[PDB]
Amino acid sequence: DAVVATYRLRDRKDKLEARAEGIAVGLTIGTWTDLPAARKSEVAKHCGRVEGIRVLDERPDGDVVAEIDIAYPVANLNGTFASLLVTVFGKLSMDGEIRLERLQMPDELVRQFPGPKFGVEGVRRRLGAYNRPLVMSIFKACAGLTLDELVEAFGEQAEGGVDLVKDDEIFFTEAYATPEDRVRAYAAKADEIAQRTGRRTAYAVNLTGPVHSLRERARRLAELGAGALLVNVVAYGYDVVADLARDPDVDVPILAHPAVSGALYGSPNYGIAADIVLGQLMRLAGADIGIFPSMYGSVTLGREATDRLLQHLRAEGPHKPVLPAPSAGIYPGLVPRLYQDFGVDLVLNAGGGIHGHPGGARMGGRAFFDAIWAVEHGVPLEEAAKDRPALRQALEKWG
Amino acid sequence: SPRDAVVATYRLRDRKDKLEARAEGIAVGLTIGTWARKSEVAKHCGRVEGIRVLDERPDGDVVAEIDIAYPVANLNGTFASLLVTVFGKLSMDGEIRLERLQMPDELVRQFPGPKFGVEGVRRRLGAYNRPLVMSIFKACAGLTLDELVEAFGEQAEGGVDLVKDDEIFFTEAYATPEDRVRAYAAKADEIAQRTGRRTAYAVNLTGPVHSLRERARRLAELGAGALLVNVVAYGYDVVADLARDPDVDVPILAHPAVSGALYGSPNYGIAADIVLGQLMRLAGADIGIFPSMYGSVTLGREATDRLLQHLRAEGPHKPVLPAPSAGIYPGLVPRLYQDFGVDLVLNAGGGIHGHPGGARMGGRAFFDAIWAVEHGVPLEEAAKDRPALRQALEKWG
Ligand SMILES: [Ca+2]
Ligand SMILES: [Ca+2]
Ligand SMILES: [Ca+2]
Ligand SMILES: [Ca+2]
Ligand SMILES: [Cl-]
Repeated sequence: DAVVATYRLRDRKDKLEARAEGIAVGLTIGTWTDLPAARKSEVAKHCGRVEGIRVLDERPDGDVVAEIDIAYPVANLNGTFASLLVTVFGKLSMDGEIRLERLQMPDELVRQFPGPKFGVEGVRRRLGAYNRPLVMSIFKACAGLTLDELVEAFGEQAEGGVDLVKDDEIFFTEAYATPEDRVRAYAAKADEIAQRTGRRTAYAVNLTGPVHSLRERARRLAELGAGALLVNVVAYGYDVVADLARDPDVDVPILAHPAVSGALYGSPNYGIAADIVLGQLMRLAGADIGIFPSMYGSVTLGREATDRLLQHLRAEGPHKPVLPAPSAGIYPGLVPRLYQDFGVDLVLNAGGGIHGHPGGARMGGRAFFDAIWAVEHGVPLEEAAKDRPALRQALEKWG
Repeated sequence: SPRDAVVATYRLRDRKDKLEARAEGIAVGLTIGTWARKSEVAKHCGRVEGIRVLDERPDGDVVAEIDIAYPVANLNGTFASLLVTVFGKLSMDGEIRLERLQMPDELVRQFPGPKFGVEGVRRRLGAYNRPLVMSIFKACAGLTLDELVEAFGEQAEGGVDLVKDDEIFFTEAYATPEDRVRAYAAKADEIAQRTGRRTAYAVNLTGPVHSLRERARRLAELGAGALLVNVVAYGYDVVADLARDPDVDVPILAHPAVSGALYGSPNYGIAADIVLGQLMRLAGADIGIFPSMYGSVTLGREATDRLLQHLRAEGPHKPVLPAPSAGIYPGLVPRLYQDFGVDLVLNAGGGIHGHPGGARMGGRAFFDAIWAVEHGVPLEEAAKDRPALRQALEKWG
């Protein structure tokens, strides 16, 4: 009947027991009150409890690193990320060297959050893409460009057959092309291009502006034919995103971008674990596709967090599963490894992989489809690339 | 700091010879992405405005600061555009920390700022020329409305300016926020004919985002003295809408909950003065709660001085009242006067409820300490005719 949080913290050994008891009482009932007999027993049900204390290491300076588990009765929450976060890591987040490592959430509480509107199966159905990883391209340049220039850049990507093209997450200025004008325009270009490719390439548009008009804008963008909404979830807040995922009129998948999240998880000894920030919380908030740093870029999340992250996105539960879109180091040569890591339920999140291709974005996209083909037919890339110049060039530049 | 750009300073670790390349790539990559149309788009391109080496490692690494200028033209007036730009993708690039933002007035004015500020809060409460005294509920979840009314009464009987919900008070099963405000307002008026002061009530503002503004208005109209807001948990833009709304005609009290997850580490995240100072004033906090220098864990001297400066520096927006927390007891009041001057909220939890004579005397002991300071009489001397202050000195010194 409670959320059980696990914290990693540094302190002195003989303080651990009192510090844990103070947390369990102070962050639930606050303190015991001079009430009559019946009232105490009733109030007791709102009180937290210490579930476990585990010393991980003893330092020569006398400090210990320990894990503490605290149970917070669900009856004190109100079904929002605010209530959850302020309770489990609100004031506690400031208490020196301490980090939230795990949240075990009871079914009753999980079900008060919306979860993905579409999930894996609904994204596939919307885009008509089955039995293969999806391919996504990212705009190399946005700010400063005219709508016409933007359209051409969209066309180049779509001519490579990609399933999805996303705005760069930094695209905020509406001086040259408003989000609504971009959705309309890229729709038409996509229609033209599908006549050669056989696929209408979808557009993930950055969801931006003031909170109070965000849900109405999300609705308009859906109505205008957006393929997905790109949302900087952590910048806006999880509850903000939750309302979007819950609203039936926001009839479009959410593409969760991790911007700002590293400020929470980057440190090994402070903050909140990356699998919670980018995994657990994202699925609850309603991301249909989740972008997170891959194990193949310069800076990873590390093995352990990355596995826990994926399991958060995929674990059997009351909400739909989320498509992982791991970022950085994504090239056609990595495709077979990516099949092994994630299976077919995967978004190939390409950026430099598309635009860095010697033959242009068009070729950059074809390359990924060539590797997808090779895998599906048990053909080695190097072998497949004998008949496919796109893959050939991609194998040349990046291995 | 350029008139046309926000300049962010980052502390980071990298190879020495890599700094220029990394800085240049940031400047371009986070503004235009990549390259006679040039001079047109050049207006949106960022630039490197400083590279400073702080410490050389034997592993060939350096700790350094880099300053990047981000054209204001690329932003849209929201915290989301600001944060995602200066520390979105960048926040995940290993050991790097956002240390400073120098923002032009043209950008600052895109944000609401405090509706009341220091001067507005004093006029609303009618409390001038002295620190304000604020008490926090010691227990909330699971008590009944009547038990909660009695609790509020005890704190108000001490004559305090302000009583705030505990920031963890979410459950509405026993007493709704609407119900508490109605009942506490009625209690405060009963007590004011004995204390001569109508103790205001800062209520925890809670619930889904889509109905928060409507609720803020209702609570203001019902007579809340202020709204307690877990700003970091909800998001700064959520809170900016509150500060901009004329019908949310009550002060905002910013609680720092969740903030430590951003600033706690020395080598990652965002500096505490930015999170709890610079950003709070822009978002519209009238009173800002942050860890004092007198509890177990502080922000450190330097951060604290920077934070207080963000709250007070003359600029487009009104100044914010500081409410330093932890270790706040009557015995500390002279020191707090020296550090903060009279524009200060004395933010007591344990200092009030932990008093030997209960909540009434706890608050009374704080006004005793204020009297002693105002008159240049040492607390030890003032306690001779002031039992509430005497008992506080006995317990905490
Ligand atoms: Ca649902
Ligand atoms: Ca990007
Ligand atoms: Ca204003
Ligand atoms: Ca509190
Ligand atoms: Cl650290």
